[PDB]
Amino acid sequence: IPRRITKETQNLANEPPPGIMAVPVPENYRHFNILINGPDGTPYEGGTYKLELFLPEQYPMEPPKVRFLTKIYHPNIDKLGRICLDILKDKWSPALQIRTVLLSIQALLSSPEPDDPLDSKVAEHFKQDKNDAEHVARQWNKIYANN
Repeated sequence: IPRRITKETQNLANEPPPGIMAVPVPENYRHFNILINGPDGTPYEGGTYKLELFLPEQYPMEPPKVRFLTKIYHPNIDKLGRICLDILKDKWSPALQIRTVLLSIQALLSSPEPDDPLDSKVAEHFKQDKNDAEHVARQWNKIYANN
């Protein structure tokens, strides 16, 4: 195991950020199961979101790959759980780390950016009527993120 991955793994296990848990899949040190609590003050409040994360072999030069497993109505997260976030793509750098990515995802849940995706119908709904799109997000939260 790369010493950096050991370090990151221990820090996340021992000092997780509030509302975030990240634990490796047994015998697969590069894969993690993540739980992020929906932030207070959002339609995701009360919900818990499952994500998975993989460290590819060219980490940390290349970013971790991360996706939602729980269904969610959010302008930056698509139907397949794919997260539109710049630090997971061209603003990644090896000076960032897994913890930074998880805090950013957690904050994305409070601060959606409805202009980033190229063609998201969900994003269009949030742009046209944010309070209305939040109804849908709040009912999905109740249905899908309450387990």
